[PDB]
Amino acid sequence: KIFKPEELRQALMPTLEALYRQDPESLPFRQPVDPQLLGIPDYFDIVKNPMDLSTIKRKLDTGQYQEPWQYVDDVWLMFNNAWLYNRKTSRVYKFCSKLAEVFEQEIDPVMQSLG
Ligand SMILES: COc1ccc(CCc2nc3cc(-c4c(C)noc4C)ccn3c2NC2CCCCC2)cc1Cl
Repeated sequence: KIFKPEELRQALMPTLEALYRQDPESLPFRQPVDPQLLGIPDYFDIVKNPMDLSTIKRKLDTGQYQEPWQYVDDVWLMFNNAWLYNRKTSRVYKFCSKLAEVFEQEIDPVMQSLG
């Protein structure tokens, strides 16, 4: 099944917007983790493939997804990176858990509509 870039954008960008709408939970995710700025040199030792909302948005805007499960994969890579690196008591970790609940609800009917 072929998917057009604008078809993927029209279907999937509302689910990304739903994540941006989460406040405070989306705030640490709207831009890439910056280890130099945050003083965490070990970050890229642990997270070999960073992902964040702005990079997913750019990938959707520049047609880098050929199928919707590639978009889902990048959202879940965001989540898994954050659960992996951050302590379970931290804001980032608990915010990640909230985004995953939101995303699960938003993406389900959209994947049905795509087929
Ligand atoms: C309201 O929320 C917060 C407010 C302040 C803080 C401390 C500063 C801070 N700590 C992180 C951690 C990650 C991260 C992720 C994600 N995965 O691993 C790591 C590591 C990313 C950004 N951080 C930032 N910068 C801020 C976030 C908020 C908007 C502007 C930039 C924490 C949070 Cl929660």
